[PDB]
Amino acid sequence: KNLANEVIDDARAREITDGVHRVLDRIAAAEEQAGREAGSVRLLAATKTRDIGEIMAAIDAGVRMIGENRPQEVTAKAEGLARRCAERGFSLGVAAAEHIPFHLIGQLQSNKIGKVLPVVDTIESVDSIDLAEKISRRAVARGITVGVLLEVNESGEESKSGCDPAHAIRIAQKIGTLDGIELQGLMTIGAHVHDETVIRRGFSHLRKTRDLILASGEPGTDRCRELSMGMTGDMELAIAEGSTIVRVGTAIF
Repeated sequence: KNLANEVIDDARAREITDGVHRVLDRIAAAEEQAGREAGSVRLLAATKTRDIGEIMAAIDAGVRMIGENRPQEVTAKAEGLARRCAERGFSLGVAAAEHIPFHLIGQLQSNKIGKVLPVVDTIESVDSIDLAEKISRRAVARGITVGVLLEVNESGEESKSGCDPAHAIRIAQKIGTLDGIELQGLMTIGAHVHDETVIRRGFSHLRKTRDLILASGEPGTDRCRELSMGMTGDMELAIAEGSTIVRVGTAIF
């Protein structure tokens, strides 16, 4: 599939538009149920495997934040996406134009960091002090600061991605001391299970962890405010537990 394709047919554009609208309505309904103020939750469209035409249909329908999984897709679509967003009056990733964050939400192989620093403003998949240091070295050398979210494993399965939940605070504080990076919150893929008590426990843990990091007042931790959690199948629960960013793919595309 040519991800650089910029034009889709009318029916496809309608599907994506309705998808975005349905998701936005679900987010609003979820905020209402959880007694949270409107706008508390931001929608990030997970754009993996979608082409430029598809992604822009989503942005035109109301999406104001996107996240790619693979650096190769970032490189393939970055130029066209930036141009299309600019024409629509938006700035994308990295004067009164609204800014649309461009995040990397998939795992980042070390030798691919340089591929995403010129485009993404936030790397949501930082799962270790080691990775954070590698990103720091490269950001400093480039003369920039990139946002990062500490990815925590809330699946209960050691084999999954993300840092050890018990070590999250310690790792976050260390990340806060690194130059070239700005800790903007936490992220989790959650648990791919049908047990809502397990799902809720993980989101709750992420929220509490976020709260403790902010409370620490340690260097570079005052902006650790986001909670990127919840996707198509569990966004209602994520929002009930405090999510500030939901990552949606299927419900949209």
